Amino acid sequence: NASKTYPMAAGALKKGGYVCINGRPCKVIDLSVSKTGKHGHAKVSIVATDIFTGNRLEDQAPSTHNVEVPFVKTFTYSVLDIQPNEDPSLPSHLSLMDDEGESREDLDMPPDAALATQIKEQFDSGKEVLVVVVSAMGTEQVLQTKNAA
Repeated sequence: NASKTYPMAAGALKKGGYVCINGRPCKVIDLSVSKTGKHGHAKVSIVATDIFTGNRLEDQAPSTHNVEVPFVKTFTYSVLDIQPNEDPSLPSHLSLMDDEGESREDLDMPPDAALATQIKEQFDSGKEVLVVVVSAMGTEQVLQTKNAA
């Protein structure tokens, strides 16, 4: 077993939900449904945003057709250090801590510009920075940031 999606009827999709298009894990941002066919058979039109790249994707499928929905995991870390890459122009390294006392250094900063500035600014200010790491389809990225009280 290495399977990272599950089956769902296209007609069961809602704005806000996850879907694979082009083998990419997406959140549905627009949903359109045609009336019927000749046998109650309707066509579903999906516009979804890639959760990692931010890219617009489009997909149509019959309502009875079973799309794949990605399993999405979410883990929250505290940031211990930010270290610049050896190559100044590449994304910075992150040193992170989970709630069990284990660090990990294997994750970098996100491709999101505005998100990577926000993390650097917050850390620099002396607040405890909490990054949210979302995983799906083998890819792991930082997608959110907040602080503790």
